[PDB]
Amino acid sequence: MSWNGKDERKLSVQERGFSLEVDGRTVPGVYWSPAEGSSDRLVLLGHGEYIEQVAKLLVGRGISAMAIDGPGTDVVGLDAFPRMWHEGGGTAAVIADWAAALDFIEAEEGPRPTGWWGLSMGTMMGLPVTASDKRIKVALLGLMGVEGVNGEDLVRLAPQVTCPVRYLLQWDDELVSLQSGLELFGKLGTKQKTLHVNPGKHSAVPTWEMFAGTVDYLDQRLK
Amino acid sequence: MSWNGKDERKLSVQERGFSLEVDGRTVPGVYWSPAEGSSDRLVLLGHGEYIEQVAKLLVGRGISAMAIDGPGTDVVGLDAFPRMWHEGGGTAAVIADWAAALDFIEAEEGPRPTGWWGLSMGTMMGLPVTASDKRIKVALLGLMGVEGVNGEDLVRLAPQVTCPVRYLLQWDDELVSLQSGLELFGKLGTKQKTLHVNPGKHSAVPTWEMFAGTVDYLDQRLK
Ligand SMILES: [Zn+2]
Ligand SMILES: [Zn+2]
Ligand SMILES: [Zn+2]
Ligand SMILES: [Zn+2]
Ligand SMILES: [Zn+2]
Ligand SMILES: [Zn+2]
Repeated sequence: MSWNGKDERKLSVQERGFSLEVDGRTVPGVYWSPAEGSSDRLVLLGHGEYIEQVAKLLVGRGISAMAIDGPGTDVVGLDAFPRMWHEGGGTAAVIADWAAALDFIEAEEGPRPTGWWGLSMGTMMGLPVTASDKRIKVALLGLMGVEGVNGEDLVRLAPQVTCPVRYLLQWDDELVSLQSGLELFGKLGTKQKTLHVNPGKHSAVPTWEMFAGTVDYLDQRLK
Repeated sequence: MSWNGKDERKLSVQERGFSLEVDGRTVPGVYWSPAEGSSDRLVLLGHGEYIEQVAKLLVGRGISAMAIDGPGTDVVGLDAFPRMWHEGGGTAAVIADWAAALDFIEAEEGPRPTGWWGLSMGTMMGLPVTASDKRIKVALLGLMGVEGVNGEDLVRLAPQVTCPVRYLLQWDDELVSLQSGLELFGKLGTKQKTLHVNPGKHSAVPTWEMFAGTVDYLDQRLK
């Protein structure tokens, strides 16, 4: 667990690389925070570019963001993805890696109210992370269903997600059928869950939904 | 077509009754507007109490509201409702009555950018009205599907709804199955449609969704 690295102080958004060694694996990460001076909240960003865009907007609201790379045109739509996921340690390794990353950030920066943001592979990772780590106080999830590569893990752990959730689906998602996505949303344990569905393909979440929408939701709900 | 009636000037929200004679029927209405002094937008409120609550919030944003009574524990869940609807002239009469009501308000108050708000019977009426009257620039609809008493009319006219739409459904709605609701949302012609689904029964739309959510949506989208 150590920093490096690394980026500047002016624009207003600082960026610092870090790296972890967990259960045999080397796990690269990035931390985004305000240039000056302090930030009282944190969001973990799961992905498989839009994550840097979301991180910039969050920092603008006083919210730091952190991302590690996972077992990764969406990566989840590639024929080789299943083997990529299994060779990366699957859901167990993801849980472990994210727990170690958050431990590191809390030691270095102070424990803060923490949320999750992540779609597609970001939900393959985020739904198990939020189920497993009760430091996650709110989650934005989406673009994922029960026929995913770790569908069994998601079905098993969905009932253990007990914090507030906003879930996004795409009506015409060519990678995740609407019914498979509905089924996973249904299995989420929390009563404080809302589902937003928009027309279009997997990559076509409306930008006002992906950006303003998710950022306002986390800003309001993360306390 | 004539006013009466009638309510006051202070609180900040004025209320004026009116009455219409349309195709043989007598149609009662209400108009809500700011006490002082002018209002540049209008929303039509369809229902089968929450409508007065929504009207108050809209007026607070500078938006007038108007409601007429339709062919009406939700009325749509009563065994006698189908006969009530047919005896009231069904969808044709609803279209006619709403067109005449809006004509009246535009003559008396000036034509303004106009939206629709209405759930359940408010969507049985609102989806055909919005399809038929292109003065409707945005619609909030919900709690209704293709197995409704006028399901055939809704399926037929949904493709002709071409303005922006936010649609609400309740996951555990005992009057409208989630699949029947999904099916109707799918048939809406507009590409600028979004579906919000929340847990719970027919009467249990979260208040932040029903009030702040719908009011912010109309305020932003009605131009
Ligand atoms: Zn990346
Ligand atoms: Zn695609
Ligand atoms: Zn949304
Ligand atoms: Zn009434
Ligand atoms: Zn009920
Ligand atoms: Zn909503």
